[PDB]
Order: sequence, then structure tokens, then C-alpha cells
Amino acid sequence: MVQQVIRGSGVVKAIDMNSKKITISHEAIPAVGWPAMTMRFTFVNADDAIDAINALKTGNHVDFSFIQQGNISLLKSIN
Amino acid sequence: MVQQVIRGSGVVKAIDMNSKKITISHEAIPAVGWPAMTMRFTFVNADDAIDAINALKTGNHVDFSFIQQGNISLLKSINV
Ligand SMILES: [Cu+2]
Ligand SMILES: [Cu+2]
Ligand SMILES: [Cu+2]
Ligand SMILES: [Cu+2]
Repeated sequence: MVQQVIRGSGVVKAIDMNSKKITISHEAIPAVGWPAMTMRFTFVNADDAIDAINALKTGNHVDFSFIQQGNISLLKSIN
Repeated sequence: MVQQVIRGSGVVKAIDMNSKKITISHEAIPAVGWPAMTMRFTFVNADDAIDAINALKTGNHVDFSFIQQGNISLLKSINV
């Protein structure tokens, strides 16, 4: 019942420092019937952006958590 | 974006054939930050109520899938 905090991983493919949005090509999440795909997340703390740029440069898989409210995706944490 | 279909397992602890609900003490689902706890699922099909009553008698872990709409949890499958 408490709000879902979804663990994911993927490659960061885009970032927008204006709209405070990040594009991740995420892996499948079979626990909730979700396939691998690419989507945008608005990051819930705006200071989260910095680390993501590193990943964006490197092209490395990263772990992250996020919330899914209807059609919106809010990025909560990233490594 | 496609609708979440959440897989779980647990023990059926109650059923209500009027409100069409089943109470399952489900295991943790770490993928979505959810702990083990007890909650109710609304069912649609009578073969789901049947299987659930079996499980209710036996006390067996069962697998199940469900959708989460606001406060409702709607059962999609259940399997002894
Ligand atoms: Cu990959
Ligand atoms: Cu997605
Ligand atoms: Cu158990
Ligand atoms: Cu629950």
C-alpha cells in the first residue's frame, strides 16, 4: 500500500538541465510485468543531475530507484 | 508505461464471497520497495475464489498476480 519505490538499472541516454529530466534505457522489471525500454524521468531532487552526467559520459549501466505516478516517472536515486 | 502486473506469493488468510475479496499474507516484493504484509485483493472469477478457498484450507503458499488501482488490488491470476 505504501508508495512503490522501483529499483531499476539502465544506461543514461539524455539529460536536460532546464526541464530537470533524464532519459534512461532501462532493463526489464519482470516483477511488475514491465519490459526493457527507454523513457524520461523528472528528478525529484534537482541536485541528482550531477552523478547522472557522469553516467551519461561513461555510458555505464547504473542502478536507480524511481516512482511511477500514472504516466509521470520521478527519479529518486541513482549511482 | 504498460500497466504493472505484480507477481507475489503468500498464504490466503480470509475470503469474503459477498464483498468478493481475498486476504493474503504476501511476501516482500523488494523490486518495488514493498514489505511482507497482509492486505485484501478484489477477485472477479469464481475459479479464483475456489482455488483461494482450497489454499485457505491447506494454508499453502500460492503464487498470484495483481493490478494496483489506487486503493484497490485486483487479482489477475492465482495458482496452487
Ligand atoms: Cu543494458
Ligand atoms: Cu519504462
Ligand atoms: Cu510465507
Ligand atoms: Cu500488501
